[PDB]
Amino acid sequence: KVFERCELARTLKRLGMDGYRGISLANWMCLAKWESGYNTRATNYNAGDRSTDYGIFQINSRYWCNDGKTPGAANAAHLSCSALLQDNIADAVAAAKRVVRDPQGIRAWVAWRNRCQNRDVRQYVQGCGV
Repeated sequence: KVFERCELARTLKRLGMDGYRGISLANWMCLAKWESGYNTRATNYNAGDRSTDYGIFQINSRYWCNDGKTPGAANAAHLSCSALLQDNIADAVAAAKRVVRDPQGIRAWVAWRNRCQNRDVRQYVQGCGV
């Protein structure tokens, strides 16, 4: 599923993402936009380390979900990576919450530093009613 901007904003709010571990809704929106373009079936293979990023938040198979083919992998969020490719993003949200529970926080995603950090991110939730 490819979410529309405000539709995603409201969904994330309903799922308790606004202010989770000090992370504003606008930041989570900025993250989803650059990671997948709000696309829940997005997948990206990392040839260099043989891991794959899954779903709307591009969650990595080496630490957060299990896909069986990732060398020396772990499953911190305790989920099959398959769960992160559904249209319903509840499992992807629970996984993202788990990721930011580690000290790095939202900084765990390099895309967030490059495109979101220290920027005006209001534009991502403007007009959505959240």
